[PDB]
Amino acid sequence: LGDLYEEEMRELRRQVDQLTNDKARVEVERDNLAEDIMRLREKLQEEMLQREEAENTLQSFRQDVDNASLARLDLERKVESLQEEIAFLKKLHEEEIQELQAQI
Amino acid sequence: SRLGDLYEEEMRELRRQVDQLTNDKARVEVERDNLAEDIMRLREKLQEEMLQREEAENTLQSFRQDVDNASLARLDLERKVESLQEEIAFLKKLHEEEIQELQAQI
Repeated sequence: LGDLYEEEMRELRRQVDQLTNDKARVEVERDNLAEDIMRLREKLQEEMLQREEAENTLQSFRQDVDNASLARLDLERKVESLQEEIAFLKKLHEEEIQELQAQI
Repeated sequence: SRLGDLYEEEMRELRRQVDQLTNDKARVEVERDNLAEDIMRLREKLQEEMLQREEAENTLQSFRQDVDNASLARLDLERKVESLQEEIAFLKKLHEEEIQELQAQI
């Protein structure tokens, strides 16, 4: 009867209400994750700039470390060189004077 | 004697909402899913940048130490180069005088 219409409409008004509360529920979830995603992308755009700057500094600083290391080697050698010269002087001085006990 | 018309209109407007809502909601679910996904992918990226960056800062702090240890060792060597240059000149002078002491022996 007129009953089928009321029953087919009881059914529909029910679905529309389910779906309406669900579309509501899911909209809230999305609105939420959309905030998180914004907070995050920023915190990350941030870290990127720090990480990058950090690596850049470390790039031209490797040069400085190399150069300081070599400057210290260039001296460790200048010194060793002076020592071989002094070690020779003495071999020579010492000799250059035995050659005057002959010819006293 | 028509009641079909009493409902035909109110009914087609419900069965239409049901279809709209269904579509509307299905689309909000894709976005919401995408978000969950994007967030997770961002977080993994975050850890990876923090990691990389802490590695660059640690490495550069070690290099700072290195450079500071070379400086103190350079000043040292520069002195020991001076001292050795003086010891050579002195060594020489002493010897020249010592062979000049052996000149009176003629």
